[PDB]
Amino acid sequence: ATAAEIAALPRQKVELVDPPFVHAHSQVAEGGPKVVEFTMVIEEKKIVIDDAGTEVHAMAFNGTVPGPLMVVHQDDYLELTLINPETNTLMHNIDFHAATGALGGGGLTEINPGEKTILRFKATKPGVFVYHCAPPGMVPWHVVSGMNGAIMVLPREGLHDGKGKALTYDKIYYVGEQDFYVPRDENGKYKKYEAPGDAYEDTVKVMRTLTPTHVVFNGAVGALTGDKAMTAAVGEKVLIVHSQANRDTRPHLTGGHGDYVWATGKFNTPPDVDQETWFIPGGAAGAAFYTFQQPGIYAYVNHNLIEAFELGAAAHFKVTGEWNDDLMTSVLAPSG
Amino acid sequence: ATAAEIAALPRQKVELVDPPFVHAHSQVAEGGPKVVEFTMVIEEKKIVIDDAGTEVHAMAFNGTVPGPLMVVHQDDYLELTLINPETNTLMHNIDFHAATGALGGGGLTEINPGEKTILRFKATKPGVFVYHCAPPGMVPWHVVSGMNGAIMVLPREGLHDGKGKALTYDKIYYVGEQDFYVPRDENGKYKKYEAPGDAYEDTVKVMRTLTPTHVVFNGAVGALTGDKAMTAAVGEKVLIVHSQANRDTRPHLTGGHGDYVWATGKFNTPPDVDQETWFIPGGAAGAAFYTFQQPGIYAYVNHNLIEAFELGAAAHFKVTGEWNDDLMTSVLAPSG
Amino acid sequence: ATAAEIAALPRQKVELVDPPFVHAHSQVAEGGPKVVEFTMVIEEKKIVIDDAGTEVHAMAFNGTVPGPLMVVHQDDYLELTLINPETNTLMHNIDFHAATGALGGGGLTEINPGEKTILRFKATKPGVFVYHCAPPGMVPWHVVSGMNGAIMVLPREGLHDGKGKALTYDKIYYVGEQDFYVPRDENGKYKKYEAPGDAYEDTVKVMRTLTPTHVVFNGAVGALTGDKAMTAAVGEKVLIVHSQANRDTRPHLTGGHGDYVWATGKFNTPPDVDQETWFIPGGAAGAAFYTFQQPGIYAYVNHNLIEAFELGAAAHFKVTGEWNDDLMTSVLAPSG
Ligand SMILES: O=N[O-]
Ligand SMILES: O=N[O-]
Ligand SMILES: O=N[O-]
Ligand SMILES: [Cu+2]
Ligand SMILES: [Cu+2]
Ligand SMILES: [Cu+2]
Ligand SMILES: [Cu+2]
Ligand SMILES: [Cu+2]
Ligand SMILES: [Cu+2]
Repeated sequence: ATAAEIAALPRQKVELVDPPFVHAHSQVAEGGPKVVEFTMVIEEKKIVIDDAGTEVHAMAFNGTVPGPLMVVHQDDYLELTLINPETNTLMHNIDFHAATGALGGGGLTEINPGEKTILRFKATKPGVFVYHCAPPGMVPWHVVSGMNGAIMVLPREGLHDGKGKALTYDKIYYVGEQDFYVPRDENGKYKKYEAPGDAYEDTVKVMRTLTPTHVVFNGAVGALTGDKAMTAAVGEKVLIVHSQANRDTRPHLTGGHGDYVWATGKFNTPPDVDQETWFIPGGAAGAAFYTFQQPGIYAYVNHNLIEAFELGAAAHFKVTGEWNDDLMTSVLAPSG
Repeated sequence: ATAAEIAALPRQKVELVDPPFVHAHSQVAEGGPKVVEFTMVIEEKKIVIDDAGTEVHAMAFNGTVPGPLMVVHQDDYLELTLINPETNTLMHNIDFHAATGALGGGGLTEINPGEKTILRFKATKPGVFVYHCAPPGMVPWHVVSGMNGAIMVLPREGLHDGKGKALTYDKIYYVGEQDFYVPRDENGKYKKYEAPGDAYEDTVKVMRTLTPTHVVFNGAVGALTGDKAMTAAVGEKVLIVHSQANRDTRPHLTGGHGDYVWATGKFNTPPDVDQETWFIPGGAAGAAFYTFQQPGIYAYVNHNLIEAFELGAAAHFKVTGEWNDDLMTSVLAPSG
Repeated sequence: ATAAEIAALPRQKVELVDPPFVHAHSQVAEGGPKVVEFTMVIEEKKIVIDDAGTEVHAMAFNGTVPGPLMVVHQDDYLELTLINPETNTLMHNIDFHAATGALGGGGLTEINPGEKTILRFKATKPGVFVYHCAPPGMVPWHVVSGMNGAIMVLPREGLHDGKGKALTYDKIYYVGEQDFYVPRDENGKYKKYEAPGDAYEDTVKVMRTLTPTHVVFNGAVGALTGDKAMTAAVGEKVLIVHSQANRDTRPHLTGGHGDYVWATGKFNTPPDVDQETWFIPGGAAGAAFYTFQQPGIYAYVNHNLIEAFELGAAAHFKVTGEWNDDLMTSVLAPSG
């Protein structure tokens, strides 16, 4: 496409929503290629990641950890206006794994506090992809401070299984998983810092142990539980997009399965089926499609159970509906 | 199927055998759907896991680590009678990744010492699946204390390759891999405790380092070596089921390959082929099919070689038969 | 084939080249099966792996870490003459994951300093496979001292995508990833030794932490960056072979993708497509095919960014050519 052809394409401004929710979209593309516009303001902010009150100086796209999920269709152009407010103290940029060229856009979006930039790229490949900040010389520090999210490039014909059958979800959730490396004092208590830079040296030492102190979903231990638990109903089809920009994860839906899982997150790669626990390598996004068949509470975890239950990588689903005794039944309840 | 139809299905009791061996079964289903009955008694007991007398208070399904492999066919029902003797001290339950609903059966099988329960679930998805204990609030502790195993849900038509050609094995082995986190005193000596609970705090601390003190097959260093090596003969087809309920592993048959490997453990997902080293994520089981071509000793390991040779994740196969010089030959033996 | 028949096959002597380059070869087999000859001298030597002058007592095949890539075609025979100089201090051998029998050849190639051996095996399976030293009792120590490499067994008809379309690369690079475990003194300073054996005890202690002190490409931090960056031009098809003999890795081409990725490293297993970040388990090799579309610098990393940017797992590609504004463009460059 020439500049003239691209300038002639229709444009659509999209309002982002906070994870785990996803902004309104159409699974099957409506019309021809478009330039989909998004705007995100970067916020360096203090966030609490656990019930004890542990703090992290987060570097957050759109003010959240993970950054929001942007949705477009194959061959659409994603045009992101990225803003680094003067209240911030560090330079930031953005690397879209979905993009081609200049370190994913990273080489063209380096903005200092008080600057903004507009990057446009063609979403040539379908799938879910990670996006993350990556300032030369300070790459992992920004990523493990929460500066990452994901986008979904849907095929123009919507999702299909490995054999051509269409797969239409009723709802979609985006679960961003984050590994945090929080310094501790001699009492084993987590430390607090006045400014983000003050935490750098202590944090890098923890990062080098390759052992996170917290592994969480949606930015905090228990963030997707209670009134914030995800929801579904028996018979409902749910797509769960999951990303980890720096470290491996192994998603599992307790009491369920991944009926179709694009473990690599790429739609042209046939999905695995009937999965118990799938694997998403650090630096990637994956997606699982499931039709709930049983009501009740489900846990959704990173299946290194220590990471799930001790470090924080566990969410819940509340599912409404009728119990199916054919699928499962207590023949004899716990008794003497 | 209707209520009467399920109640009318034949019921069959099966005697279990301890890993790495597998109970009597047919690869191709015999007759229509059946309710296959198994019984397992939970045993809390101290076991020695290395050559230094290191102890672990194991929580063992059927008295073994891993728990035994249960085999059924797709759409059969698995009806487990689970017993928790009054001599035990903790509440236990069971979560079948192969099942649908109630946290895999966990929400319906919580039994205190002195209680038993009977759970039935329809094995709707074909493949090998992990099962493990999962008491709310203490999930990883029970799992990393050895309370996990696996089941195999064979397709009613038996196994097939990607082209639909039948794959029939001569023998099957089940290798359960267990990551242990044993506390040490300040002098580096592994600690011993009177009761399981006494070790809880110390153990969780080691678990949080995400660094196991031991990684073993069949419950101990060297359990599947020497006089306990698994066996085969040239020309024999062997299925090796491998599980890891809490942590990633990467199986490798030294001197062989995985001709067909259902790396995700699910039979409707086409098997990878000609594999050197496959990957099984924590929280899942995988299965490899190999036809032996050379006699001699083989090592079967988790290919992070430190885990295999320093931590304990190494087994052996002793294979009989004639050597094939076409496949391999020493043209010039070691000489000065 | 009989001994006589093999004896009558044509023989071709190959001259090996140091990584990341690969020796001359033809993608499509030239003629019928042949006995491809390779010779490698083992060199125990000191290598400096970081800018702090940190030393490792390398055990290097052909004098490099990783050892060089050997290329043959399916059903050719690979005949390796392995030499252990009298100047070396340890026994060494070689295990080809591509081979069948005698522990991959390890049991037939144990050579003391001053000895040599000749091993021949039939390359029956197509793909990239790891090869590494494995002396009984000291297996991981030699592997994490850099004694590993890989070989590529090309289909006789060259590479093809999942549907049969031929995939022909213009260039090929071999990236060997190495996890190193360097002991430190009380002040956190890396220790130096005057003999491989002297560091054994101290190194095993670090190895047991399963936490490498360094993770590098081609033997050292920066080995494949700056001036030693790999090169290509817009429009060129490049195959990147990557191996890790002991620990998992997750390759990512920053600003690009893996158009076709044989993540398991095996050619009869259809490749995944449109990959952002792929996964290679320790003990295996993988291969990605990509056609460059944008010029500029590309980072190629292990996407656990701490491993890439703190521990050393990062390489560069320098690509020439014209920028494509359709694929990506800076609508508004960084500005106030
Ligand atoms: O899904 N927790 O075992
Ligand atoms: O399978 N040992 O490298
Ligand atoms: O691919 N570097 O984030
Ligand atoms: Cu940033
Ligand atoms: Cu990246
Ligand atoms: Cu239990
Ligand atoms: Cu589970
Ligand atoms: Cu060696
Ligand atoms: Cu090996």
